Formats: sequence, structure tokens, C-alpha cells
Amino acid sequence: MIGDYYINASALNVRSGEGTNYRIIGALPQGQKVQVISENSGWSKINYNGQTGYIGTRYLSKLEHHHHHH
Repeated sequence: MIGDYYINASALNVRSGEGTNYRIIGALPQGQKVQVISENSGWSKINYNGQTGYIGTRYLSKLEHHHHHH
């Protein structure tokens, strides 16, 4: 705990951010439907409207409120 030092940033976080299957989904998290359930074996478990997938826990959206230098 408190070891969360991931880059996170703001990119294709729902899917397409793994490097495995980048044509399936894009980025529309927080506020919309579907979220990360839990991390398993390294990748995060997500179920996107009936279609299952895995994404890299390295990049997700939560480090928002980030400045682009002013």
C-alpha cells in the first residue's frame, strides 16, 4: 500500500493501452460505464459491455487534476 507510483497519465486506459489488442476499445473511463474490477497477474480485469479484456495497470485515469505546466 502507498506503493502506487504509476505514471497513470491520461491516454487509452479502457483498452488499447496494453499493446496486445489495441483496436478493441479506447478511452472513456470515470463518469461512464465499466471500470477496473481488479488487477490479476499484472494486467487489470475489465469487462466492457459483455466483451472481456485485459489492460496494463501501468496506464489508467485517476492521476487527473494534472497540470500541463500552468
